[PDB]
Amino acid sequence: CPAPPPGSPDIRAIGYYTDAARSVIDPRLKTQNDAAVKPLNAFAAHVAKFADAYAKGADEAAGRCALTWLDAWARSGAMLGRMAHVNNDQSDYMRQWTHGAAAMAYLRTQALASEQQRTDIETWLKRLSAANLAYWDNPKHKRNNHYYWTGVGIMATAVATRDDTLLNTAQGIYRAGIDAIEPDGRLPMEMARKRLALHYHDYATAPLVLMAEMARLQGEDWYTYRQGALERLAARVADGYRDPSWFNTQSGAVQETATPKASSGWVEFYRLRSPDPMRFDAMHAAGPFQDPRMGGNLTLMAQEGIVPLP
Ligand SMILES: [Cl-]
Repeated sequence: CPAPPPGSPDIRAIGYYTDAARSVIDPRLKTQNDAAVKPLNAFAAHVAKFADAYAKGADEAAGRCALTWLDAWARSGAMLGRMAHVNNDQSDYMRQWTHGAAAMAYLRTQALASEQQRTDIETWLKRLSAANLAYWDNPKHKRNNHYYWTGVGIMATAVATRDDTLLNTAQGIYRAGIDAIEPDGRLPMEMARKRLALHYHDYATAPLVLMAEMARLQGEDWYTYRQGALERLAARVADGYRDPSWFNTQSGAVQETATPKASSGWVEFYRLRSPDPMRFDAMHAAGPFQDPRMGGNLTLMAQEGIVPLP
């Protein structure tokens, strides 16, 4: 268990797209951002690594390691300071994704938390929930996949703290994504991403599925809300990896060639819920899938549950 790394209140991330459709990356700005947000991505990667190790069994030390890291960032007020804006709101997006990773790790490991760790971490996760939610009160902040990703941290915080108010908030974010699906299966704000339209439909599906999967921890079946809409979106994504012609036509751009990876592992859960599970076999075959922003090993969590049994 390495020492908990510094948890600064402040973030200074750098946007890295060159075009209006946020579809072409400036590699210089991407390298700059990677360096600027390295502490945040490293924190996420490690707490997820520790949570995955805990889930293997006979490794409570790993679970406690995640809690030591989370408690250290809670006590330093990590990410609750200045979201510095350079060329866009990348700092806010990083706080959304890192809150999600931290909240997922806490949800997975909290059975081992001490009394002080529970109070420290839950207060911090609720403060991050309020701060990230307040970002979305400005209607100029378009509620695309970033909004659904914000729901990951809010939902994990809601389940871990058994907070019915935060649960209602997260349900609203999930349902906003479901309600945004058009009859043809598209999410218009993701379809506007030109060569990355398929990528962003995949990336928008990921937090929606993860939220519904966390709702199962409270016995709820969120897939019954507008039942079938999420399937239309998920099926478009699976179809698009086989044949991008629909995404090509509807986005106006030939899709970037890519294989499912990382957050695409929402399919590991969703194939267990879909009325047509085998349509997702080709995506499943690209696994296993790991993503710290979604709690770690999605392939294993879909089989063993998000929260390991103590
Ligand atoms: Cl079931």
